[PDB]
Amino acid sequence: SNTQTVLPFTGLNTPSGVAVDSAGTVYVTDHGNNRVVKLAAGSNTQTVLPFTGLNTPSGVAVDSAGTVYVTDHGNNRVVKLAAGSNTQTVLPFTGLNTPSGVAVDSAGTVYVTDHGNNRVVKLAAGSNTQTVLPFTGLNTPSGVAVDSAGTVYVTDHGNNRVVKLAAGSNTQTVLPFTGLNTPSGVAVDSAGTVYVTDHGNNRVVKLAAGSNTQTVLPFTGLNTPSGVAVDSAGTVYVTDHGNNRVVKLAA
Repeated sequence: SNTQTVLPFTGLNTPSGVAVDSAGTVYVTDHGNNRVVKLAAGSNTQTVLPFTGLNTPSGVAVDSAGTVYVTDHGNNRVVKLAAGSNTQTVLPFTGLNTPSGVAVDSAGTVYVTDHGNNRVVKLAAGSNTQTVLPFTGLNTPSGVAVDSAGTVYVTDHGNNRVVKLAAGSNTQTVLPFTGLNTPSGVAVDSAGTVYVTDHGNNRVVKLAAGSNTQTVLPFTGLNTPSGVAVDSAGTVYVTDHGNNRVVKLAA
C-alpha cells in the first residue's frame, strides 16, 4: 500500500513505543500522558491499561500469553501486566538508567535497551539473573527487537546504525542501512525483514534479509517517528511522535 491510515487514538501526547499482538490489537505508550493505551482491530474506543505510577514510559511489548511489558523510562524500571488479574509487577532488572526499548521473544525472555548505560540487557522468565549482551561501541541505544531465531537487533541511536547479534554469537554485525539520522525504533517480521524508524529523517526504512539495499516506506508527513512494529500480515505501525498520532501502512 502507498496510502497510510491514522489509527483512531485520541489525546496522545508525544507517543513513543508501539506493539501489536496476534489478534491485531495495537498497544501504544502514550509517553507524554504516562499511560499505555490499546486499540482492538476495527474499534474506535481506546482502552487505558491499568498500569500504575508510570513516568514518561518508552517501549512496549506483548508476548503470546497477552502479557504487556512497558519500559518505565522515567522510573528506571520495566513493568509488566498479566492479563485478567490486572496486577502490575516490576521486573527484577537492576542498574537501569533511562531504559528505552523493550522486546520479548518466544521464550518469554525480556530484552531492554539500557539507554543511559549504553548496553542491552536480557532477563529470562522466572529468573533473578540479567545478562549483558555482548554488543560493543553502543552510543545511547534506543530500540530493540528479536526474531524467531533469537537474533537481537538494536538501533545504535548515537552512532546512526543498526546492529544485530545472532543467538549464541559473540560479535555483532552492522546492518547495511545508509543515511540514518538518530534512528529510534526497530522491528523484524517473520521473514527477517528489518524496519527502522529513521527518526531524524522523518521516514521509515526497511531492509530484506540478505539484501544490501534499503527501501523507504511510503508513509506521509511523519515528524520524528519513534516506535515501529509489524504484524503477521506485514502491516507496519509507526508512532508519529511529533504529530501525536499512530499511523499504519498495509504491506
